Amino acid sequence: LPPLEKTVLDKQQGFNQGEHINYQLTTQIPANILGYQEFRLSDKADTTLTLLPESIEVKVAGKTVTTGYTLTTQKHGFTLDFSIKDLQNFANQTMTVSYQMRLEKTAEPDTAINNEGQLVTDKHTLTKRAAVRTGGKSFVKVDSENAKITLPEAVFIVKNQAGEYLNETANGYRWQKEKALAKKITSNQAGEFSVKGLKDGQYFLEEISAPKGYLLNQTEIPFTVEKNSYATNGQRTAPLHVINKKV
Ligand code: NA
Ligand code: NA
Repeated sequence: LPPLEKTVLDKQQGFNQGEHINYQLTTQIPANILGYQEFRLSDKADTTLTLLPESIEVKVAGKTVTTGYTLTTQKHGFTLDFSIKDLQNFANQTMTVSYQMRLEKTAEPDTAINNEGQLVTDKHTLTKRAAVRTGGKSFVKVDSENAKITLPEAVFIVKNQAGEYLNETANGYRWQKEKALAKKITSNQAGEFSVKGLKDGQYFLEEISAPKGYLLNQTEIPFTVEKNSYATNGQRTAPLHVINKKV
C-alpha cells in the first residue's frame, strides 16, 4: 500500500503570527498504479491556518510536474486528484507536494494547531496530521510597594535582541527598525496585558507611557517566550509582574 509522510520545516521554536510555514507531503507511486481507480492527495488545516495556493508544487524525483492532476484549493486546504493513466510514467517513484500556509492572528499560544495530510485511493485511506505552535507571555502592571495595586493605562512596545520593534500588519507580525510602527500594548483595568503570537525567544518591553502618578521605567524589561510561557492545556501561566514607582 502506497505510504504517506507529512513534515513541517524548522518547527522547533514555533512560529510568529503572519509567518509562512513550509509543509510537505511525501508518497511513493505504486508499481501497479494502473490497477487503481482513485488516487488523491489532500490537506485540510485548522482555520488558524491559511493556504497560499500559489506555493503548491508537485515534484516527482526532483522534477516539477504540472499536468496529470486537477487541483482544488480552498482557504484552509487543497486536493490533488490525479489521473491514473498519467501516473504510469511515475510508477515506483517518490512524489512530494511542497506548499505553504500562513499562521493567522487568531492562532492561540500554546495550542496544537493541526493540518491533516491524506492519501485516498480506492483500496485505502492514509491520514497523517502535523502540529505547529506560537507562543506568548502575560504581564501585570503593579505598584512597587504593593503588588495588589494594579495599574491601568501603562503602554509598552516590544523589542527583540537586535533592537528592532514589533509591528502588526493585516496578517501578523514583523520586526522592523521604525519605532513609529511599533505595536502598542496597554494594561487594562486589572493592570493586565499580554503578548501573543511570537515564536520562542528573548524579547523586551519598553515602557513608552506611565500610569497617572507613576514614573517611566527607562530600563527595558526582558521576558522569555517558550512552550507553556502563556498557557498549559487551557490553564493560563502566571503573569510577569512589571513594577512602577510613584512620583
Ligand atoms: Na485520482
Ligand atoms: Na499566561
